[PDB]
Amino acid sequence: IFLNVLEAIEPGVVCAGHDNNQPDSFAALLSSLNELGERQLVHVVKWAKALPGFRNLHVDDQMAVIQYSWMGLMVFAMGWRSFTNVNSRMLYFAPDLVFNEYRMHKSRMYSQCVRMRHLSQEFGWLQITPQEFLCMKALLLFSIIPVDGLKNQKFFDELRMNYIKELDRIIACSRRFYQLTKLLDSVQPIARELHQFTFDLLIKSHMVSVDFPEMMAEIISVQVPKILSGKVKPIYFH
Ligand SMILES: C[C@](O)(COc1ccc(F)cc1)C(=O)Nc1ccc([N+](=O)[O-])c(C(F)(F)F)c1
Repeated sequence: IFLNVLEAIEPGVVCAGHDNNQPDSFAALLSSLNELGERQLVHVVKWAKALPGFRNLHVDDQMAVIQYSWMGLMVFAMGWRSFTNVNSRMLYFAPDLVFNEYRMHKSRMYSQCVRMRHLSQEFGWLQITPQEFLCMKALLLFSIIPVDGLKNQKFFDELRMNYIKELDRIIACSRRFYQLTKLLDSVQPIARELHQFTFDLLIKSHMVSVDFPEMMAEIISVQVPKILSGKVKPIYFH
């Protein structure tokens, strides 16, 4: 039942709308990454709200958890698409936004990109199954919380425990749980580097001709700094 649901709500293909017939430029690549990010967020929200037990969470906690986990969720799913679509040869942000090393360099996010390429390869090396991937991704949504707590922390703790239990069931074991939780933890540092980069970019966006969508700018200026300043932190297994 649980896996049937995860499979049923998994988002379909999302395109960036990037002009690939134009020579690569920092400004156009980032504007497409921003637009793609916002298009994906629409889907992440619909996906999250359809998750088993997600409605149990307080209304305000639902929005917060989605906004904080947004980057991580995208990173994890992008790594999977890279592995399944191009065997980690490139980063498959979208069918019309595929990064080769040249674009990784031109985007000024080279180190983060190489770490995501390594993540992509890990899916292959660890032989992650589509079902482990689905459960792990859902678990990522419940892996970052505020130090001062959510409106209903207890409901959040129960839900996270339940998702961990589902992972146990998919696995069923110890060595595998170790491998998967280590892989999950590796997502956070990458999301952090992307958050930092994105934060710095928005602050100087007017200096590099980068276009930030309304909702994204609000989230980067209101939520992301809570993560960067240590007020909101990820939950690591290790
Ligand atoms: C630069 C940026 O547009 C910033 O997007 C944000 C995403 C979340 C957030 F809280 C703040 C900004 C970005 O990283 N976009 C992006 C778009 C798509 C994907 N993707 O499809 O996986 C990613 C990725 F997760 F890879 F890094 C990143």
